[PDB]
Formats: sequence, C-alpha cells, structure tokens
Amino acid sequence: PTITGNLENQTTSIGESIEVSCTASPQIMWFKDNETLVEDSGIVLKDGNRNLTIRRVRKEDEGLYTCQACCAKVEAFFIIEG
Amino acid sequence: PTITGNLENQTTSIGESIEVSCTASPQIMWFKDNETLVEDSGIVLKDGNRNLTIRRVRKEDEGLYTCQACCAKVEAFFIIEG
Repeated sequence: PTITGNLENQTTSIGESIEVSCTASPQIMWFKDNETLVEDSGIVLKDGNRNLTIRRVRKEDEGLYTCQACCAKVEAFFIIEG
Repeated sequence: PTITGNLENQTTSIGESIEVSCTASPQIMWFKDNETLVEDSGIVLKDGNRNLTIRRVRKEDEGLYTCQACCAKVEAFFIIEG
C-alpha cells in the first residue's frame, strides 16, 4: 500500500513508446479503463509486472491506466496525439 | 561468413510479432528493401544485433529483410496478412 514511480498523465505521438512503472511496498496489477490490461504484442509487462511498456502506440491505447497494489492505486490518463 | 538461425520467409497477421535471428561465425547488420533498417519503437535489435523483433506489425513492415555478416547474407520476405 505504498506505491511509488512514474505513473503520470501523458501525451505521446502515435507510433512512439510509453514506458511507465509502479512499485509497491505485494503483487502489482494493471488496468485500462478499469479493465484488466489485455497484453498484446505491443504491450509488455516486466519485473514482477512493475514496468509497463507500449510500443507503436495507436489511438486505441488512449485511456485511463491504473496500477493497483492489493489496497493502493495510482491512475493516469494517456493521450495519443498526431 | 557462416550465418545460421531462423531468417525465413514468413507471414504474420497484422498487430502481431515477428521474432527472427541471424548468428555469424563478425558484426551483424540488417536491411529492409536493401536499406538500413530504420529502428522505431516497434523494431528492437538485441544481443549484438543478432535478434530482430517487430511488435504490432503493420503493412509498412512488409518487404525483404536481409541480415548481413561482413561477407555472408540471408534474405527473407515478410508478408503481413489480415
């Protein structure tokens, strides 16, 4: 229940990358628009699911991303420009 | 001048991944349509540039990919279906 690390609102140009992370002082879980983050070839979780990377961001990536430690939470909205 | 590893022609559905590699018995370099492989957020070289990964493949990824050891070569054409 003590999350730290760079989950902040943010804007990215289409076709680029977003790299964020949460670290808790338990198991970290991720949501997009309050639903479990569907991993796909461009979405890669690392290191106990603390690092989230999205490659070749497209419009469908835009939304509200939550990283939860289970109970603490951080939310951030991602805008895809261009 | 002795390249080995899975550079073969291949078909992939749009939005998926391609993972190939060349390994020489010198420095490995990669081309697409005989031009230097422009790295972008979806194109990641690893391990001395022996592993090539493309995430969230799109139509523009389609083409002829060469891995050169400098002098040996392998070529493979990649079709993006769907």
